Amino acid sequence: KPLQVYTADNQLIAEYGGKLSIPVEYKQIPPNFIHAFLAAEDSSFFNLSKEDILSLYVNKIFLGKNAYGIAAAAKIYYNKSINELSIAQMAMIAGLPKAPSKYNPVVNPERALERRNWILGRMLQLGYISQAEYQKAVAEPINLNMPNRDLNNIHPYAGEMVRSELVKHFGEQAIDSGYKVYTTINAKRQAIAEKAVQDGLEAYDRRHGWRGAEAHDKPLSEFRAYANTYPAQVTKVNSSSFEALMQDGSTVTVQWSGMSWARPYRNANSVGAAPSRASQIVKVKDIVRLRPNEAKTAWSLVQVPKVQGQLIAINPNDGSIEAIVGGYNFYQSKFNRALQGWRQPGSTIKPFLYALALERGMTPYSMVNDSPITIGKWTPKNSDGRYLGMIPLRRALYLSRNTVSVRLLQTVGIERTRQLFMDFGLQEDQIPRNYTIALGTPQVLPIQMATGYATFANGGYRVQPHFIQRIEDAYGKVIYEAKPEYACIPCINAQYRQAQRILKSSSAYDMANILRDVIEHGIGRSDLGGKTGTTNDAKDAWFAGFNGKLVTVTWVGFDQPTTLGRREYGGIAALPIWINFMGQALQGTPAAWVR
Amino acid sequence: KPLQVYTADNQLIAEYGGKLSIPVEYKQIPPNFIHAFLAAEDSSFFQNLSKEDILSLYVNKIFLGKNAYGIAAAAKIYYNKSINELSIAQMAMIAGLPKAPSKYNPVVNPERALERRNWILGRMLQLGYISQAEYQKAVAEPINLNMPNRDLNNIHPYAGEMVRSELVKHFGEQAIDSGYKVYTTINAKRQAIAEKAVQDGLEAYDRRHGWRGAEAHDKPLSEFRAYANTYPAQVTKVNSSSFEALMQDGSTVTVQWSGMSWARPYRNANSVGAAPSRASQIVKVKDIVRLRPNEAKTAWSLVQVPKVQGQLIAINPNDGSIEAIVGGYNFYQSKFNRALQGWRQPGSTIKPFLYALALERGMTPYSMVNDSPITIGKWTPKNSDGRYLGMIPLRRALYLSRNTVSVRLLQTVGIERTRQLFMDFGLQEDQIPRNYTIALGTPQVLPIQMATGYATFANGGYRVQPHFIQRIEDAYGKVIYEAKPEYACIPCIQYRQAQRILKSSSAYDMANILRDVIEHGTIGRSDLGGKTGTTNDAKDAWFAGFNGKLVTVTWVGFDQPTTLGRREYGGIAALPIWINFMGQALQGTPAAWVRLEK
Ligand SMILES: *C(=O)[C@H]([C@@H](C)O)[C@H]1CC(SCCNC=N)=C(C(=O)O)N1
Ligand SMILES: *C(=O)[C@H]([C@@H](C)O)[C@H]1CC(SCCNC=N)=C(C(=O)O)N1
Repeated sequence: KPLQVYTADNQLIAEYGGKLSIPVEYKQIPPNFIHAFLAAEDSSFFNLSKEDILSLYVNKIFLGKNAYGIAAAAKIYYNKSINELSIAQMAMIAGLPKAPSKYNPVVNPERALERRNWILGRMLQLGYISQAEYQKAVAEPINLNMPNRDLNNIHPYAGEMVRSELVKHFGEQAIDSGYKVYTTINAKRQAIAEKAVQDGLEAYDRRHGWRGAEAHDKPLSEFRAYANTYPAQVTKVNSSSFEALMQDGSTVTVQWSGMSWARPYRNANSVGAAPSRASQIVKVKDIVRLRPNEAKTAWSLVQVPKVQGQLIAINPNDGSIEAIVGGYNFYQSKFNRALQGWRQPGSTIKPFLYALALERGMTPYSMVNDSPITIGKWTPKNSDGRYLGMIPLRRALYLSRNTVSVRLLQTVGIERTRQLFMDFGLQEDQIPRNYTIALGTPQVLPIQMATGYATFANGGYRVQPHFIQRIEDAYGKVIYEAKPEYACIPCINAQYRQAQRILKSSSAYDMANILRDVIEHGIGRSDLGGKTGTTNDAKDAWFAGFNGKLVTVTWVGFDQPTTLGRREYGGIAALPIWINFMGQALQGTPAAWVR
Repeated sequence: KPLQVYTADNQLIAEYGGKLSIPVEYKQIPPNFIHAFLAAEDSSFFQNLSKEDILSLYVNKIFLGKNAYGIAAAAKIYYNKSINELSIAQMAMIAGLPKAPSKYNPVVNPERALERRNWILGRMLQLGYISQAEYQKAVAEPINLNMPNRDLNNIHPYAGEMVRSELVKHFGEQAIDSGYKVYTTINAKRQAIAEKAVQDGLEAYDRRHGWRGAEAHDKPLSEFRAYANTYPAQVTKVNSSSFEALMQDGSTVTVQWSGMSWARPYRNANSVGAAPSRASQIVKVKDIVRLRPNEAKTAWSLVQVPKVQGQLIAINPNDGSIEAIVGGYNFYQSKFNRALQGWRQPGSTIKPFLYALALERGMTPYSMVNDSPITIGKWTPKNSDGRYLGMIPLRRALYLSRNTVSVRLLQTVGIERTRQLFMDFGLQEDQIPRNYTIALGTPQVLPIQMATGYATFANGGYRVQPHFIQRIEDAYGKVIYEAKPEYACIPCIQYRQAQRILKSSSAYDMANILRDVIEHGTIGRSDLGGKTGTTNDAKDAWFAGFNGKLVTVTWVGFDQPTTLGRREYGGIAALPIWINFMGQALQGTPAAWVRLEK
């Protein structure tokens, strides 16, 4: 009866176990277990009387860690049936009822063993166990063999998105429901996004160079495989090749072509010279990451990036989350950068403020002033330190001119913009009450940016991102069906709630065409528009783009902001991920621009 | 549907409420409450449209802390309200709980609870769910907890608590949530008698030992509880012959000289000071005192909550049914149950067991025994009075509690046979040493075990098990447990035969020795047997006694082993409680004595 997660293509991707109860008939209980409970307590005034009353609770008793009853405890703690438990394990379970958190083997192992051994000592005294049984049982370690009750190995960020969001809003009882959650996640598009982010971050990583082995003279057993990287121990180093021991005991050779890319990393802005020998890259006893080819006939030295990234893709008509990638790989941590990654948008915020200039009567052709500006003490300068004078609004956006954005902010007013940013999705207490908000200094989430860019793809409507299509109970009854706010109700036909208009149709179409011009003046599609973003000191690289059927926002940055390096702008780091995802997601679909 | 506790006459004495859920129709929900849940988190991705639709699925299930599952259970548990009676602030408070019911709990962390609630109220304002007028009112509003008590145990507190604590001790908190109906062996008439006998008995000792001063001085009056017909008061004015005191209801009373003239100061366990002549000698302003009213009211008197403790345990000798149980002076003073958990030395109350084993080996109440000095290795046991009686009958040695005779009998019987019998009534091997001191009543015992022991004399040599549950009924009235005890005599009541641990003649001869000790060595009844006990330096006062239908054990002493005083003995401290109880418990019952069989 777990919480089951499906993709929009009816594939089960995840299963989340809640409170567990596995009832057993009383005659199925090994004698030593009942004895371990009979000996858990000093005295009973209900010794054969406790036996009759134990029979009424043996299946309901809270045994910590979502375990209700003896069988669920055997399963949760040891992955064993009640038959498989040892004297020591039976006494460990028998000691938990009194205080399952104070006596828990997971949180208090010391306190737990004190309790277990005493019960064993009291089992010995009662004649329940032999002296030999007691001697082994007391000497036995914790032996916890806790199975994973969170099956999430297909599209990890999609599965976790469901679990984590349910738990945040409805608490842990949300899992205990046994519901089937049918998401808006497209499994093909999700598989594409996962591969694209992985490739994008590795491309960035390799050009920034080899940072050395992740560990030296440490046990290989202590490392784990992920993102098609396999831990290995270097055993032999040759002039052009090295030998490594895999986690299965097999010895592999990595030839020159497999490691030659390994120029040493110096900093974000510097790599050393191409390596002239294998000895400059690896040491014997080093823990490296290898990747095989499809045939497994050749191996290469690979590297997990230190840089991070994310992708979020939504339908601009209804806000359906089609694909979501929260980091390089889910094994690293459960942290989802699309939903929780607060970062500065920089220039990706500019189309929002320029669309507000269009609301006021300006056209993409209207002349704007790119001349020096000073407000109070602050002198907003341009990233190139140049001033272009009278230029068209569209050129000013394309070139991301800070003085123009600052001047546009005064002409349109701060509150009017803050309100629009709030309309676009953005958080009220995250949007400052100053002029820096024309530069993309407020913190945003990639999902908010996707939501805001949808206003351009949909004709000026505010959509709300959503991941649930429908929910069923365990019996098959549909208990929830998504009723999103639609930008275009007749577009579903190719139904009920109409989304609110946040921009004039003409402002949205004008902005969409500027972004299309911005994309075409750098794949084989004429229905895409997009905007790059780079924060100060290249701490962030963004790409926010779309067609009329899909909005995609990509981001690249370090979790602890450090520069990505000069040369690492939006169009260089984030855009290739977007291009790779968009090109494959929109492959063999007609042109879909704005209505 | 709570855990229900019943007396043997099918009357409800306790209700223990566990996990609570009061489901509601979604239309019955105030919109402001739904809005509070919408303002609880910054971002919803299921402007909070879809969360409102999904909320309905979880609204009656969400764990809200303190056994509350769903909104209505939370409104009841925290505020003793229905959802439609909650203020905007209280709605914001509950909506703050789902994320971390223990990190935001108003009981556990009131500052984190307040911070979270105000954030939610702030968001309700920003989102336009509440007007600034509503917001300003709501943030200034305090926590205002009004938590009802869901553990109802105000009739026979030690009886109700026995069930709750014992079910939790063996089965954990799931035992309370079961909703089972526990039909106990407790006799309500007798339980009521037991409570008063212990209270009267302890107040009698306490008084003889003098006024030890107010329980507190310059401490908040709201931190004290009324119990055992004693009400905490704050002394506000001290006159020459009287004193004024502030009661918890907010009223002020006057206690005249009559109600405080008794207050002789406690000097030590053996000394009481000079009778007071003025109020200042007894009380000071800001003192926290205990007062007692009357049958109606009119007059209040200065009373004293005893430092000394006691207990009473009454069991049926045929099947071990627990009829009456008092764990201390008052359960509201101490939750601790001394009958079940109070390990103490029995002293002379263990002697009848040893003397019964000597009768088992062929001696009679008349066999001559030597009360004379003895040395067992490096140990010389002495008689408490430092007197030696020479050659005397066994029964005189038992009545007078001759340690030297006890030691000689232990040599005749053997330590092992003695230890085996001690164990036959719940005594742990670990709790009984393999030495000659066991004859002097040195092992630590529980009153419940001594009661079980004395039932061997009352029943004719059989081993019975103390039991407090007759049957268990599920929430839907089905009998899910029926007690199957071991009966000493089956025709006497209907299946299990109890194991004989003592020869019929030994049990019967001991019973008559105990009857003699009670009729000539100290109630209008002749079917009674019993033995007093007084440990060294009077650290314990005991009285174990019976008739053929009821075995009662009473104990008096300080929880921290301290002398009851030179002059205090079992016969003076524990025996009067036993008397008061037995006389009243056995009223209108025909004579009931022990049966002999060859
Ligand atoms: C927007 O992202 C910023 C803006 C906040 O200053 C500018 C900077 C760049 S990159 C050009 C760097 N200057 C070279 N001398 C962009 C961009 O779109 O990435 N816009
Ligand atoms: C039993 O409790 C003890 C025995 C084990 O020593 C004796 C002592 C007394 S009191 C007699 C006065 N002694 C001091 N001079 C009793 C008793 O039961 O009261 N039995």
